[PDB]
Amino acid sequence: EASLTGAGATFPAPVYAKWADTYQKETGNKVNYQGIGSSGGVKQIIANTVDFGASDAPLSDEKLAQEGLFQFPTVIGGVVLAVNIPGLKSGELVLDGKTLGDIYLGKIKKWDDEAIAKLNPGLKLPSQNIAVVRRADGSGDSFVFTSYLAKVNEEWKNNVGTGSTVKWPIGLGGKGNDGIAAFVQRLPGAIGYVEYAYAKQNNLAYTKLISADGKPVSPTEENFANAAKGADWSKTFAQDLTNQKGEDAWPITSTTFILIHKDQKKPEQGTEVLKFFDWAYKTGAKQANDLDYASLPDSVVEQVRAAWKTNIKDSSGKPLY
Repeated sequence: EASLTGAGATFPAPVYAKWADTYQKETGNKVNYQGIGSSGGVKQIIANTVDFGASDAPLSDEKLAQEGLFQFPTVIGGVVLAVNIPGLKSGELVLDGKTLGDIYLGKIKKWDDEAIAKLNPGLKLPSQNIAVVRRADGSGDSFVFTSYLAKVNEEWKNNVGTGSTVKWPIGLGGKGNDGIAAFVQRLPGAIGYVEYAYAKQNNLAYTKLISADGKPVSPTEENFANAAKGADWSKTFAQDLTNQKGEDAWPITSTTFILIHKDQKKPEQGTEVLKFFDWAYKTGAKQANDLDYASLPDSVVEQVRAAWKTNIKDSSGKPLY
């Protein structure tokens, strides 16, 4: 009976809890998970009050090196644009990065706006006014979305930038992916970024987006993984998956991180933690896929394995994997 306990990000709480349940059936081992938020994830691990911490945004190599930690990504998420356009069927409209930053900056007011029209040829675009809905409460999705726009729009980067809360130029602010969709459903012409999972079993209509390499892409679990496929990875792990170059890569992808110390004062634990996550990197895939999370491509699973082999050592120099 290994008794593990973690704390952190709420994003993957449902899949970690799924993976956990299934790992006990099989091992009788138990991974408790405190869905407390990314901040407490890092605060608890550094405090050495839990076996592992979990956070959405990756810590810098400097700060990892200072607290004595290592990050490894487990699952991949995705943010889509929920739209309310009269007539338009889900996945029909294709957007741009510049064009999208322009909608969010207020430079674009009508859906039948030329700029959107040249991106959608056989489309009866309406003379409907665009309604922007950004996130009310400070959040990692806003952090992720502004990261996206900051790369693709020269203006947004220079006047509002990126973070969990920014100086939004326009648009209503809704609380949680709840607040956004709800308004979006409630208002014709509305547009609000939302997690792909929430959008999906709540039948939010979404858009395709133009990939960093041109080709328009639909958000699917496959295309979220492709973004990760496109990151260097080797010596960093703190990767941003937005506007990732490659083929069929959903331009707005995110992953979440697990934080464990390198020197294990209780190596009983470290070992037992690495195991749970290895079992998930194998058997746990489908459990995650069916909760709308993309799995981590194998090239990257392979790179964490090596990195484990050379980083988590017990109190006396012996590797734990």
